[PDB]
Amino acid sequence: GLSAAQRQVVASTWKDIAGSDNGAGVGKECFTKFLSAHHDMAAVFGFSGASDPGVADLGAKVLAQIGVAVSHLGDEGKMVAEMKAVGVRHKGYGNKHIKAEYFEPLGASLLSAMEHRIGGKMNAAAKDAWAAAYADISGALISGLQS
Ligand code: HEM
Repeated sequence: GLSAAQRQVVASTWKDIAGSDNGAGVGKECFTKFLSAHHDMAAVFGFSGASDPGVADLGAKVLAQIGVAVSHLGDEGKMVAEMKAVGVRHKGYGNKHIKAEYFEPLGASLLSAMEHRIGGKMNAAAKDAWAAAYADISGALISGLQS
C-alpha cells in the first residue's frame, strides 16, 4: 500500500504540477488519451473522441479530487468521505456503467502526463509514489461506486 515516503513524495509532486491549475493540463491531457485508447468509455464521458474540449472539463475537475486526496493517502477518515461520495455519483451517471478496471488505467496513464509539467522533477520516487497512491485515491472512490 502507500508508504511513509510515497505519501510524502505525493504531496511533493502535487505542489508543482497542480500549483494553481490544480492539474488543469493534467486531466485534459490524461483523460484525452484514455478516451481515445478507450472508445468504450469515450461515450461514457460525453465526448466524440480524444479531440473534444469536454475532456479538459472532466480531467481538470478530476485532477482536483486527487489533489484533495493527496493530502491524506492513508488518512481515510475524510479523504474517502468525499471520494466515496464521487462513486455514489458515478453509479448515477448517464452511461450507467463506469468500472474501477478503467480507473487504474486512467490513473497509470495519468502519471505519463504528469511528467509533462515536472518532467525535470518527476523522478522514480515520484512516479512510483503517485502510481501506488493513485490506487488509493481512485480505489477509495470505488466505495460508493457501482450501485
Ligand atoms: C475510468 C473510469 C471513469 C469513468 C468512466 C468516469 C466517468 C465520468 C463521467 C461520465 C463524468 C461526468 C460526465 C459529464 O461531465 O457529464 C465524470 C465526472 C467526474 N469524475 Fe469520473 N469517471 C471515471 C473515473 C474517475 C476517477 C478515478 C475519479 C477520481 C479521480 C473521477 C472523478 C470525477 C469527478 C470529480 C467528476 C466530476 C464530479 C463533479 O461534478 O464534481 N472519475 N466521470
